Amino acid sequence: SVPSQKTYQGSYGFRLGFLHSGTAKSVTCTYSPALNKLFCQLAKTCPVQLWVDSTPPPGTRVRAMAIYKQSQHMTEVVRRCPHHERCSDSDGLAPPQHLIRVEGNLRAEYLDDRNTFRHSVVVPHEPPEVGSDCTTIHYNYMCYSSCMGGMNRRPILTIITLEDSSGNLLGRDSFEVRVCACPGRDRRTEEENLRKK
Ligand SMILES: [Zn+2]
Repeated sequence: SVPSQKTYQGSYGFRLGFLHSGTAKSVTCTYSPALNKLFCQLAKTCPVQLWVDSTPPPGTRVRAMAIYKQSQHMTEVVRRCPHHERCSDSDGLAPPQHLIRVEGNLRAEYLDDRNTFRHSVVVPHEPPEVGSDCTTIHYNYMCYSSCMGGMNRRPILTIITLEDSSGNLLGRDSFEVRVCACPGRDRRTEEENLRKK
């Protein structure tokens, strides 16, 4: 009833990486290592790097799923709010209820789990291109953390799982996400709150 969030590099040394985008007021996506928390604007590109020590087999996939971070909300499916699920902003592939989309990957598949009702988006894992040391998935988050009737100010985590062709676990990593109007200011504020604490 609750997806695991335990970090697990597995046999391939799987882990995420994030760009260093800074905290200017204009920044649209920024990652705080101190908080393990991505701050992003609504529906903007969030680059998430996938790092491995060795190449996983053909047919490996990479799944993203959101859960509520607070234990008392963890059994509730994270979904878009009653406004955004009805705003007809379909990309033609993502169901309108799904918070997390993958940008620019026609092989993305969106799952409504028939048992847990949780949403996820999964893409094939690809080896890095020539001259690159990792691959990158571009995610979009389609509601604000503050959306009433949806996340409703509750923090979420994104869990990224590396899976084999059957969906079995090969690796797992995760990060908190805040979807907000001013990620740069919010990252600065939360890092300051962490330093003061
Ligand atoms: Zn919303």
